[PDB]
Amino acid sequence: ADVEKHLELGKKLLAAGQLADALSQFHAAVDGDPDNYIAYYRRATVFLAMGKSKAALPDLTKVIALKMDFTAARLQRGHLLLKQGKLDEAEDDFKKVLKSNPSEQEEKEAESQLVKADEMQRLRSQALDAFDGADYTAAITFLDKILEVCVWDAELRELRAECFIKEGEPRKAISDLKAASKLKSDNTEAFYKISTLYYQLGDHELSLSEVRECLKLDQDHKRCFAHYKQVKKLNKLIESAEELIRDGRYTDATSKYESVMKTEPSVAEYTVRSKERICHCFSKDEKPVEAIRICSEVLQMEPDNVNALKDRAEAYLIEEMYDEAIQDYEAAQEHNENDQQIREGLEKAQRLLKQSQKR
Repeated sequence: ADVEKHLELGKKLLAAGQLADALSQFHAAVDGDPDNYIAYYRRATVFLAMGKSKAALPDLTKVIALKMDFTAARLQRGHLLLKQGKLDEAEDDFKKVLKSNPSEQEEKEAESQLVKADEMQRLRSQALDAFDGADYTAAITFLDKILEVCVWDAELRELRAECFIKEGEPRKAISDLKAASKLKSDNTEAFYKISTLYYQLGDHELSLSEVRECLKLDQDHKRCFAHYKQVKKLNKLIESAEELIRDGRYTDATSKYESVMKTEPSVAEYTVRSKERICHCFSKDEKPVEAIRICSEVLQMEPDNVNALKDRAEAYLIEEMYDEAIQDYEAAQEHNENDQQIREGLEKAQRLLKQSQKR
């Protein structure tokens, strides 16, 4: 009777669009009578209207537990399961809807959802099959299709991410893993994986804070911890080096980047990036011979590295090799038409050249 009054009010409030207030009434009704099946149903239609399926599901399955013939609630759960990619359980729900005297509308909705589930069910086999056969591009194709419908399927999301890492597309993989993490709570393994991918990418900082998220969920995570110790060190070293170059302490910065390559010799990006900064160090410390040797090395690997070009240029000028200095500025300027810093140096190199040419 208090329950009934709460139920009635909630219906009015729901009809009027006052969702939170409707929710409150249906909560009160459920609390007033924990066995009443419609109370849980009413509350679930409110969560559904808000679009909070995480909250709706337990109430939907409660209703079904209490009232197995309650076709409307089972139809709704079937929808959520299909979206979650729980294909077997979805089909099971839709199929049982068909056999519990559905209204005409419910019958059409369930038949429509059984056609689609069966498509997904077929596509899932093709996706898993292509993956087991190490055909990662075929797999993505199928997963693309599946994930359009099964949008809250965390594991197929992660499987597509695996495809992307294998396909040499780590940034795409990070993105799928991030999306997946928003759908699942147990995220430790995904956070670990993204932190790793950042690491291999050279993004030491994001790698570090990403591994911190892992340790925040589980402090004892052995793999996450072992990697934390590695990035933490590798990251402090780079932070120290950049701090040293800020204060003009070039030989200590060189020394610092030397140990940066020591502590991570496998991942190419850390030597290449370290060499670039060392190239910068020798240049700014006005030590031209060494500057041109290693700025050249960097440039062997990265012919378009603007910083290396500018720094080698600056080193050529000490050596009074004006022709080589301008040629390096021109290469840098080629893709950086508007960069004021390149212009200044090129025009400087040209003034110095003229000076020497005066008679």
